[PDB]
Amino acid sequence: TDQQAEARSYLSEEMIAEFKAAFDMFDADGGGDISVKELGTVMRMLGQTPTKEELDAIIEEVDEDGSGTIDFEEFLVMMVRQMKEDAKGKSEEELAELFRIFDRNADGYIDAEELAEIFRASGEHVTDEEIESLMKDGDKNNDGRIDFDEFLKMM
Ligand SMILES: [Ca+2]
Ligand SMILES: [Ca+2]
Ligand SMILES: [Ca+2]
Ligand SMILES: [Ca+2]
Ligand SMILES: [Ca+2]
Ligand SMILES: [Ca+2]
Ligand SMILES: [Ca+2]
Repeated sequence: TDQQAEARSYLSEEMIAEFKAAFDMFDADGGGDISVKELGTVMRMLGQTPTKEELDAIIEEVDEDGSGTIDFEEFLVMMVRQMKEDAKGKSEEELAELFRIFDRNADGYIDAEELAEIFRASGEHVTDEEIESLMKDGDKNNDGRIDFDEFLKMM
């Protein structure tokens, strides 16, 4: 499908070959797709405890031809979804802790001094004017402050 072709174009040949090796390990009978039986089996062998309904939910999430099983191109979609979700999570979680730390007076906002120290502590030389412009551009609602959602969006 459309979506399977996008997922593949996102991955290197090298990643795809590593995913095919894992897929071949789920596909216990070599038949070409992962069943409910097979998915639960390796999930339980990796210390997970899914319910049958959770096994069904996972399959249906990527099950584009309605077979009730996962073929390799569907597997690759499950993998790209997981990576992008990981990545997105890691970034927000890190920027949340950066905002926390450099909001040194704990008023809930980042001002131009605090913003200038984020950049210096990061090892990037920035000018005062650079900082004040980022402040301006970043201040979307024009209250003169940078709140968290403006911070996120700015970085
Ligand atoms: Ca199989
Ligand atoms: Ca459980
Ligand atoms: Ca079902
Ligand atoms: Ca259903
Ligand atoms: Ca399928
Ligand atoms: Ca502050
Ligand atoms: Ca603002």
